[PDB]
Amino acid sequence: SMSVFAYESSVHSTNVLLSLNDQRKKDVLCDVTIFVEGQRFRAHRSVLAACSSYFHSRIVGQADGELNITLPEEVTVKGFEPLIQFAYTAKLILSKENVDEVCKCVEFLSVHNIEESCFQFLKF
Amino acid sequence: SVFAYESSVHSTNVLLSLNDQRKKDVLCDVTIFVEGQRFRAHRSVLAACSSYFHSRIVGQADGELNITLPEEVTVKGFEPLIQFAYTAKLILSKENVDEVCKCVEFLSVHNIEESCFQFLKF
Repeated sequence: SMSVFAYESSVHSTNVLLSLNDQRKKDVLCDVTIFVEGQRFRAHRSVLAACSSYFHSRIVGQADGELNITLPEEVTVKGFEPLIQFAYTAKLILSKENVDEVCKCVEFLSVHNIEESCFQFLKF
Repeated sequence: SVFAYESSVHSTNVLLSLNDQRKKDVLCDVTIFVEGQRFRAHRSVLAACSSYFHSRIVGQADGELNITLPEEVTVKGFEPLIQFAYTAKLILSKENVDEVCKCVEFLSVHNIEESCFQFLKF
């Protein structure tokens, strides 16, 4: 019973994610370092938790300062890098060289599994 | 690119999760005091959305950050904007329109002309 005028922006969530990706790439305002085959990746724990049940479990209730997470040897840079890029851009690209590793990393880090999707194109 | 997937919902889903964290006060890293009332957020999101906050966030220490907004900023005007930041929806009302318009200017590079919404007061 109060008059209201509401705006829903179709660009805002995309624009926030673009800004979070720029922070990640330029290593500013991030708060977690992920070690993958010993190589350093920077991210925001809030975004990793939103995007991966594996990371969420390693992030709940941790200390307030910089956090370090080491992923085990099952996770390669080849399979992980396309996925952190999907988390921050909404776009996932798989190459002939990395498709197997990425599929393995999706299953390892998330509740999803893309093997059966990729399998549908095996014959043509 | 043997396979390429583009998700039209992913950015919305990440923002939904950030909003849930904000409201439940988990995985946040900045407190904002507005008329003394406590709000929680992620400095990364505030810096992405507000030039005022960005200037008060970059280069600060890694631990918890605390920002006190001055008396110019009212809860009435600020709360609809933090809600827009975290949800992409801005609700203007008869009661809040002038204050929200003032806080937009105060906090960001944008402007909303209050004169264009005075019909909310009819």
